Amino acid sequence: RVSLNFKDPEAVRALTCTLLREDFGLSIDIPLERLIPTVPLRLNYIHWVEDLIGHQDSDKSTLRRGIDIGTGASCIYPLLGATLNGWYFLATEVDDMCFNYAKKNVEQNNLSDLIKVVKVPQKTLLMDALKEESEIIYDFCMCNPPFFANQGGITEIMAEGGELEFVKRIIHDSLQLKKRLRWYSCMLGKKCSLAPLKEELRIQGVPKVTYTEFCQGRTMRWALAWSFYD
Ligand SMILES: Nc1ncnc2c1ncn2[C@@H]1O[C@H](CSCC[C@H](N)C(=O)O)[C@@H](O)[C@H]1O
Repeated sequence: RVSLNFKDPEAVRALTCTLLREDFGLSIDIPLERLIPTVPLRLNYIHWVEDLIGHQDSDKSTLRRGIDIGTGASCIYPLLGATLNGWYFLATEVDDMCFNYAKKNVEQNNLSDLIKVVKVPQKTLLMDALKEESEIIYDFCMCNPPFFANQGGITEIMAEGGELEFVKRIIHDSLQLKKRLRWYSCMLGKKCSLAPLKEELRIQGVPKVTYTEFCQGRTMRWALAWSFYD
């Protein structure tokens, strides 16, 4: 009964869920109403974060702490980061369906000690999520941003371009938080998003700026990361 045509979301969901069970021992339940993550592309981003935050010798090994902005119903970045690397995550969500599924997915995989799923107000991002945080420095923030039109026949094109305004909000919050987080990062869907974002960091005098390209056959993605550390 499960479709063999990989253009059908039922086949993409079955493949994601099977891959996670077989390769990572992670059993997840996700709705067809929400974005279905593709594991290879999610892994590329986790590995890029490993490289950014640096390697530790046994004597200097610590618990790494990260924030996932918009964790989705799958809670895919925290589930992978926690399972593969033992990383701690603060995983945020504004969507109620996504929040319930993410919380349930963390519980069914007994990862509540490493992943804290939180429902945040729609107007909030990083600043509010870290309300009066003065005990720890987070190693990273990561984000697969939503496609909001403004926040018609060209609604899709408009929604895709809404990625730029969402990343600009992460940049805005980073200018206030600064060294509270070591690396700020975001995944980009369009190559044309990179140039205006790099320029916005340059004019704001952000000392460290880096970027990469993730490729999974047909699908091409970019990621941008920045830091206030010298
Ligand atoms: N301000 C905000 N804070 C937290 N989550 C937000 C948000 N605005 C939107 N979101 C959520 O961000 C998500 C973007 S889709 C990315 C889902 C997941 N990280 C993946 O890679 O598959 C959506 O689930 C949306 O509800």
